[PDB]
Amino acid sequence: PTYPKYLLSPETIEALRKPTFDVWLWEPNEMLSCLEHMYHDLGLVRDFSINPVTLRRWLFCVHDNYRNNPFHNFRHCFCVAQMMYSMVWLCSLQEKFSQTDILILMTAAICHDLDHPGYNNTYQINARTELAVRYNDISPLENHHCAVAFQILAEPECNIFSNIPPDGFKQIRQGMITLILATDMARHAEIMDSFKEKMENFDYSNEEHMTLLKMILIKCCDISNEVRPMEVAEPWVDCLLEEYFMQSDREKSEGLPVAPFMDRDKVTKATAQIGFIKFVLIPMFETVTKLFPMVEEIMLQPLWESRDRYEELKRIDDAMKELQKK
Amino acid sequence: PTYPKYLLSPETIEALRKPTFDVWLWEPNEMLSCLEHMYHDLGLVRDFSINPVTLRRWLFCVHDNYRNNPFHNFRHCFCVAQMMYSMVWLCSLQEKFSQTDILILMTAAICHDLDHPGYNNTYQINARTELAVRYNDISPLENHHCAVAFQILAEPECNIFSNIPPDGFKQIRQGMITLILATDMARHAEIMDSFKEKMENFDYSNEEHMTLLKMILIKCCDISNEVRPMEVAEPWVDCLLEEYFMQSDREKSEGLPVAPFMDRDKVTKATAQIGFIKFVLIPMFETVTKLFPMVEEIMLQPLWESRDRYEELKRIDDAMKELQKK
Ligand SMILES: COc1ccc(NC(=O)[C@H](C)Nc2nc3c(cnn3-c3ccccc3C)c(=O)[nH]2)cc1
Ligand SMILES: COc1ccc(NC(=O)[C@H](C)Nc2nc3c(cnn3-c3ccccc3C)c(=O)[nH]2)cc1
Ligand SMILES: COc1ccc(NC(=O)[C@H](C)Nc2nc3c(cnn3-c3ccccc3C)c(=O)[nH]2)cc1
Ligand SMILES: [Mg+2]
Ligand SMILES: [Mg+2]
Ligand SMILES: [Zn+2]
Ligand SMILES: [Zn+2]
Repeated sequence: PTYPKYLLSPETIEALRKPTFDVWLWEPNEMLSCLEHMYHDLGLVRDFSINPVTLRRWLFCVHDNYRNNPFHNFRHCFCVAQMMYSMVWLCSLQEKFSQTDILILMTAAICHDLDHPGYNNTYQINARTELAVRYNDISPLENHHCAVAFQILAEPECNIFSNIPPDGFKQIRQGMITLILATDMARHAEIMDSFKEKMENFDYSNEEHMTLLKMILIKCCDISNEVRPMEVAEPWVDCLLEEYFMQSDREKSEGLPVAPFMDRDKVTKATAQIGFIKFVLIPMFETVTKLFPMVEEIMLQPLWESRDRYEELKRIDDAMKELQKK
Repeated sequence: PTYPKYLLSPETIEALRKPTFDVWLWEPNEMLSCLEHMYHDLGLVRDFSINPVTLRRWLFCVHDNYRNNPFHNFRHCFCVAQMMYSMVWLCSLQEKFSQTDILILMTAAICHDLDHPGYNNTYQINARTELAVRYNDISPLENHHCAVAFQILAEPECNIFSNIPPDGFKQIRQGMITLILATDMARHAEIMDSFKEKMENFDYSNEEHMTLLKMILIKCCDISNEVRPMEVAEPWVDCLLEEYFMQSDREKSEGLPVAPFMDRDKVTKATAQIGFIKFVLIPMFETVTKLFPMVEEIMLQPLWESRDRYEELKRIDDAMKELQKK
């Protein structure tokens, strides 16, 4: 017949394995279904005896704890989780990783931005917010995301880990905290340097080596929008700027310092992305290719195309702003 | 928070394992949810690699193929399956049957009345209907139910058996055909004897003994309404008689012979159940108790009560009639 949206079509489930997945077509429930599918399709529900109904109540509770920010919302959480899923296949991670590592990667991806307020760490700190005070100015948001993540898992009806031995729970919790805190871009340069150092002789058996690979992987998925088709990727830039402007506006109406790349008067869609793709996204993915070559053709390619389009879009912006000058 | 209806609550997941579960409390979505749970709970999803999304579409296609009959509708098949599920627990059937036989048992129960027209075989045959002509008067309805069942499983996106090797599929299909065809009451006495015969020295090793046991199991669940609590059971009697009268009226209208037990001028809710419980239901469960003693308390007990209740209800009924000519 013609089943309800909650049910994915076999086509959708096939496309769910690729980074070309159009994340914009779905309602929260269809997304919840794709997330649910990923846990089954990866052996996680199986290998960790996750109660199938609990998996769903957990996903609803998670979704319920994301806010309606223009960027940091549940759909962002979904893109990140969905991209991570694509990489588990693209790079055949289940070969290099244990199921516990996969559990940690996916679960951290889904919870990495829980309860985000829409104003980054810098605002929190400069505004001396309740979060900044609670976390002594140390990765306040990310710390907060973890806390909320484990508060949700503390509710028995949502505890997708209730059938995991405490020894393994401790390992999963430690892994998730490390990954969620690694998403703080303040630590980008440091983490990248650490990874590249280990890269001088990677070892899939070295535990510190694998922890950095996972940190790099979740970081990759978190900021991978431009890896997607321009039609799917662009609307995200607008949401990010919408959130950025909202913060800077507030920072101005409070005399608090403002960042150039978040300032209405100094940034454009293209200037936001050119620097980012060239000095952040590409280098990070570039070093990952050395570990997984297929990454180049599937993710480094669209990034070059992306970087090129904005570099052109920038010339037109300038040309139009020169006819607005006096 | 408050999760949608298709997410079963713990209290429901536990009541679902008993013949005492109240089937009239749910809507198709909730019932579709309970069925899905059953497959997960019995580990059928596990041991057969049933893609969980595929299972959802399938149950949905099955629900679409049931008709708005007063008795033979989706809710009826839900009862049959739920009762089957109950017995797997009560009787610890997984201790006697393989996961293949439990799959056959459960799947057959859900499909046993697919696309039922609302008029029994006697009607199909006397009216020389298309089904009667298609099946040469041999169990036209049961053969049809089975055929729709496999027409549904033939749709790639509904084939919950997609990951079973063809060797296994064959075995599942033969079992299902056997079980669904065994539900034709015209075959009752015949099947009861084969079973009673082999019961003299039942042997779970013997494949023929197991086939008869499974045939008895699906037959028990298919007509088990009276095993359920008087409140849950009674409404079904009305649904059945409604369906029966619909047929008898049409038969009288088209000059076709009418069955006494479907005659509006002879049948009464009471007389219908006394004969049925005493001569069909109780005798069948009595023989099953010899293999599963726990059945006597959980199923025979409520049947004795129901029998006495309708028998008293018959005295009242007579008393009331004679009070109308004295
Ligand atoms: C101090 O650490 C940082 C912070 C920001 C940036 N780059 C940006 O924020 C640029 C200007 N905008 C940008 N930021 C992006 C994108 C994707 N995620 N993402 C993002 C979102 C929240 C926090 C940080 C970043 C990078 C993106 O496509 N563009 C680079 C490094
Ligand atoms: C020839 O096979 C039959 C057919 C009917 C009966 N007796 C009945 O149908 C009695 C009068 N009504 C009855 N019939 C019932 C019940 C449950 N299923 N069920 C039923 C439904 C469809 C076809 C046959 C039966 C027995 C029930 O609780 N009562 C007994 C034997
Ligand atoms: C399978 O169809 C049957 C046949 C018999 C019964 N049980 C009875 O015969 C009931 C308990 N006693 C009874 N039943 C009667 C009478 C007349 N018709 N009738 C009856 C009741 C239900 C169904 C068919 C008939 C003929 C009657 O005088 N007494 C119940 C269902
Ligand atoms: Mg974040
Ligand atoms: Mg039937
Ligand atoms: Zn994020
Ligand atoms: Zn039936």
